Amino acid sequence: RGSHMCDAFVGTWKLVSSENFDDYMKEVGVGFATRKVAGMAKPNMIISVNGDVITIKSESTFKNTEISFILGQEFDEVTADDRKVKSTITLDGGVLVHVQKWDGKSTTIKRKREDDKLVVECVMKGVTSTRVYERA
Ligand SMILES: O=C(O)CCCCNS(=O)(=O)c1ccc(Br)c2ccccc12
Repeated sequence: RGSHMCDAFVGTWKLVSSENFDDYMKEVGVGFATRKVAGMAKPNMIISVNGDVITIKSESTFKNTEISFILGQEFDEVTADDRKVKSTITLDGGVLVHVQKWDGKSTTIKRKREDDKLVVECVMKGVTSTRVYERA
């Protein structure tokens, strides 16, 4: 295959800043101990594309996770904080939009390229967290 617009996400990324993530996790329903340990994590994210399949891997001292998916096609995800969710990821004008649904709740995670950074915006109801990754 030739290039895909999704190739702009491809690579190895490291978390350099996090804002409001504790309050985001609170809104999501994450328990005290998990929030404290998860909040300390400075994960590496490795994104790759192979045909129609996109893979996002996260490695940290908190948890190692991996999801593989096709855009617009719902899949089962066990999140880092051990929620069992139904996830659908789509592209909207260059932005990967990831919706997680569980227990009648919903949260949206947007991943976008901004300058040389990968910016992750997590929203749960009225609460937004911004996490910024740089190339590793
Ligand atoms: O990848 C990031 O740095 C942003 C976090 C994405 C949030 N959704 S998640 O289920 O993949 C997730 C990923 C990583 C951590 Br640490 C989480 C902690 C609490 C709740 C969710 C967490």
